[PDB]
Amino acid sequence: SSMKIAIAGASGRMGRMLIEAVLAAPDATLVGALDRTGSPQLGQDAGAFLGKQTGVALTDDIERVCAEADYLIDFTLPEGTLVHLDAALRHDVKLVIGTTGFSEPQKAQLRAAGEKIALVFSANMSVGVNVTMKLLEFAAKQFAQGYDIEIIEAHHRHKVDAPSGTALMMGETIAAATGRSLDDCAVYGRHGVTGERDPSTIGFSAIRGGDIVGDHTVLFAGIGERIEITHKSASRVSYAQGALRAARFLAGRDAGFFDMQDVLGLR
Amino acid sequence: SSMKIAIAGASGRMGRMLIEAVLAAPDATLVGALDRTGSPQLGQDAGAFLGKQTGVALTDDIERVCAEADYLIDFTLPEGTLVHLDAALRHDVKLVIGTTGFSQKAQLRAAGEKIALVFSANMSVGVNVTMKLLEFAAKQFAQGYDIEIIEAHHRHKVDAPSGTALMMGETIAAATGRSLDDCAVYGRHGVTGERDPSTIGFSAIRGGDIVGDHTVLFAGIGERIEITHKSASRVSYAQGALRAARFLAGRDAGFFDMQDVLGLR
Amino acid sequence: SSMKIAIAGASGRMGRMLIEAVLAAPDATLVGALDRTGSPQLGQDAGAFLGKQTGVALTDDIERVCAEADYLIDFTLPEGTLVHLDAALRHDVKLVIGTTGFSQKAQLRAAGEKIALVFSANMSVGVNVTMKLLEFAAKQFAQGYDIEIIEAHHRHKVDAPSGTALMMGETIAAATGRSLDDCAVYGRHGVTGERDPSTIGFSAIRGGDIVGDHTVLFAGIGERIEITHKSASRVSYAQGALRAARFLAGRDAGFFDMQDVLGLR
Amino acid sequence: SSMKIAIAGASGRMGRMLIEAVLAAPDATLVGALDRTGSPQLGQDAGAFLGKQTGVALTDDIERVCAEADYLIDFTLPEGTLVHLDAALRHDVKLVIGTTGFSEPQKAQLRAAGEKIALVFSANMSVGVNVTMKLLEFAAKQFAQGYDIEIIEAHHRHKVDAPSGTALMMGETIAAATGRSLDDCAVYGRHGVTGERDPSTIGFSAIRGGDIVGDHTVLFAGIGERIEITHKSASRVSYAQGALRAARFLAGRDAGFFDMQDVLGLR
Ligand SMILES: [Cl-]
Ligand SMILES: [Cl-]
Ligand SMILES: [Cl-]
Ligand SMILES: [Cl-]
Ligand code: NA
Ligand code: NA
Ligand code: NA
Ligand code: NA
Ligand code: NA
Ligand code: NA
Repeated sequence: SSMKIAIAGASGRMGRMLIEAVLAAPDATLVGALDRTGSPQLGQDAGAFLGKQTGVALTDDIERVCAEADYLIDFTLPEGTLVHLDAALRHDVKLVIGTTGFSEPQKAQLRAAGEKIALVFSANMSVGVNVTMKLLEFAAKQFAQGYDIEIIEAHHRHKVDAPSGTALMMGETIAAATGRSLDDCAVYGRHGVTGERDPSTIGFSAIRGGDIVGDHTVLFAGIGERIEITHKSASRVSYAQGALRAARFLAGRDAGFFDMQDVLGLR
Repeated sequence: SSMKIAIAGASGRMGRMLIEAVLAAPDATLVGALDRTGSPQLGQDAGAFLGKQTGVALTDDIERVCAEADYLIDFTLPEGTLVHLDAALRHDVKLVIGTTGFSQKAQLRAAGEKIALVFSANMSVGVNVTMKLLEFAAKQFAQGYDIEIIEAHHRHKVDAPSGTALMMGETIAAATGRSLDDCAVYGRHGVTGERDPSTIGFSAIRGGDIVGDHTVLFAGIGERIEITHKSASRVSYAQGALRAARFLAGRDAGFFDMQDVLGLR
Repeated sequence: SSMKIAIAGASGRMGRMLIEAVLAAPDATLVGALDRTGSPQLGQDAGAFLGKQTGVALTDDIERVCAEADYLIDFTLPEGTLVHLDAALRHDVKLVIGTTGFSQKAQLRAAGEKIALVFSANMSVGVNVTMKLLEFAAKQFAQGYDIEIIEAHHRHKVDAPSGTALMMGETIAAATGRSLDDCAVYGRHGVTGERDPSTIGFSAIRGGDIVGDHTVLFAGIGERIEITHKSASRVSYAQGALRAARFLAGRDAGFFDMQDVLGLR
Repeated sequence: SSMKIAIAGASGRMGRMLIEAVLAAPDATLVGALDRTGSPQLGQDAGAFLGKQTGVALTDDIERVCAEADYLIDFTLPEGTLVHLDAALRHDVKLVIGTTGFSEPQKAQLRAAGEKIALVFSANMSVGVNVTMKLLEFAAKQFAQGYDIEIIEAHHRHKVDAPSGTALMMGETIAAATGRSLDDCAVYGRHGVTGERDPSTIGFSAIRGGDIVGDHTVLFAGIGERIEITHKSASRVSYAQGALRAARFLAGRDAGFFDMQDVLGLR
């Protein structure tokens, strides 16, 4: 019953989180750990960073790892993942792709791959965030009248874009729940004489500082009451957890392109 | 076409909020303002406290009010409310009852044979909707999330945790066919050890004049999801009462609660 | 020995809260309840709305009230308040003024030559104390902490950020000899780039009937420290007014604010 | 002007955070990295976990590291730290000790050491927490009447003790600010008919779940208003930051036993 899993970018912060997750999962075993060709770390035990001698040495031999693994979990770089994709296809590996920054042709390449292998690709592998979108969708219909909708988001001192993509996705989900679009009703920050708030407005506030990983709150502010739905990310560790649920979903599947909506039965 | 609404206990704190909500609702008109025989406000314009003139004078005349109104919204006392019910029964009034609570509940379910009424102890849109949000969230986070319910109330609240927090617990427990009696931990203290993943832990904060905050925390590996309801005051029940009246506009007779009102059951 | 206190605008929302606070304070006694000539409540017991009998009947008689009271607490309108001030000047009343605001401030600083009075737009213990907490925190977190001020108010609030949030910013800026005009960023949106460590960023949330929440976040590497003030209603100003009266008990004449009252400057 | 710093337990999670902090600090250089004798990791570059070849190899030679370093930062184990202490004394090293679980004789050993070397020892190296205690002290005097004081604390699913030591320290600080003691006024959790709240009570609530590192809130609940002072720890990274401020304080000191109150000028 036990998933034979390889992890890509095994020396990276994400790869290390994925390794600790695989080791801890009772229904998975770590059988491969890849790092780039020429990495100083090649030859080290995958678990050396933690307490453990896993007996799995970091290697750059993509072919052997794909031969020996049934699953590869990959949160690295688009061109790196595409190299892994070709091996995954020839070796019939089930693939969980948490990498980001693909072009449209590359994304379509991943879908095409889904005709031959089973894979999950998602921009957000978090159980929490994906469920929160569905919660927001129900809340936006139930609170469609009498509630002013505000989206408040906090991230670290280096985030260059306001509001975050997650906040924007949340806004779109909320707008669509009543057949609207965001750019009709979105207000981004407020300064000066902003006047009476229009009841249809979706107001965004973007807080920035420290090393905050990402907090997102949707506030439904009514007359005499408030309802808040908040997601707090403490670290990329939550992506490792969703990646394993993705692997468990893929265990039942022969071929197909899937996202986290499929994995979580949300769609 | 606008709902012709009367308000009971009209010079009281809750009555005033109801009057405010009826005037502000663009589909409701105030036609009656009922108060006790012993009220010092009889004869005054229902809106005077707002500096408005409504054409509606506070009266103790239960009969005239019920004859003249299509709806009566009543958040008063059981005795006065049951007197109001008999008059509603005779005049075919759609009744919205925010009173709490009495044995007595039987008589007003029995009234639903002849008139349309809504009764609920919690007439807030927010709390009722939140209950259904928890049901979905409990199923979706059934694995990997430690569930904690945190509730805050005023310095005079005698019971912990709140009945609302308990309802949240039961809803959550039930969403996976469970009972709260199997998994509840209330106000932990001392050496409690490794938290069991199935536990629902309750925390009860007491102080000041906090009207009532309720948070359900789903605490997972690397992340947390929180669903919070904050009550600022009884004004939210006045908003819910108006939705109750709107629902009742379509109904001939029957006993209903906020679930029916909001289309949730 | 208990403070002999009169309340202005006694049948209004704020007047009622003041009456409540005076009765509840174990060192204060209600001796006067003043209202407008045009009030429909004259003659009624000041406590009737509470189901209490105080021995104090609502009157428009400014002269008698000031003659009979040692203190007058007044949160009404400038015109009525300035009429109240002249009577306080003639009867040596200790005046607590929550009214806002008028040009007019000059006359009531000038009144401090002859009587003892407190004037403040923000009569809350919590907000004034929080201001001094921020001063200490800004100095201690002067290096390594990004400072963000987050404020929430109701759907009708026209200005952003709130004046309170601005005062918090200025206090923080000043704690390191700085100006807010040098470092403030209000409502960021779009590509804003690397946050400058000196920036004080303001966020303004608007919706519902939120009375006013203000949070100062100190966001550091691995940790955050938050200092938050939440106003539920004007009842907190009634509490502050009573502390103002207590402070005034010791004073012969003089113009004072909440800083003096709470011993903060 | 640049502090020559060695880090103990260089393969541990804390040691790794301390290494990244030293590397990033503009006024410090990493000159030594210690790990236990027999560690598999001996010989590796201290920065291999990050992107960087620091040229500092992990070693178990305590003598050489203390000879070459001016500062040693040590968040390891009490018996390990005591071995380091003796080297620190013979080599005149400035010591920052973040280790915990010492006995009273051992603590007194650290103080005695302070006659010969300059050192910082503290149970909490966080700037945030230490400043928060002082904030709480001022707030407790200002809010001494009319405010119900509640302490709410959240930690991970494995914390066995409720409330946390930090919460208890917060309670004691608050009680002392009006000449009281905690065990006279503390109420720990609430269940059942608890009755009218006594205005002097300090009520504690302990929330448990997930991997929450530690949130602490003091609530001053008044009539018509609330004042909250909250400290959120995201990770042990904040201890690394306070350890460096400790090193900077120690740069000016020849000998002496110091804690974070000294380091931050709070006392
Ligand atoms: Cl707006
Ligand atoms: Cl009535
Ligand atoms: Cl008046
Ligand atoms: Cl208690
Ligand atoms: Na495993
Ligand atoms: Na209306
Ligand atoms: Na359940
Ligand atoms: Na009194
Ligand atoms: Na400053
Ligand atoms: Na450095």
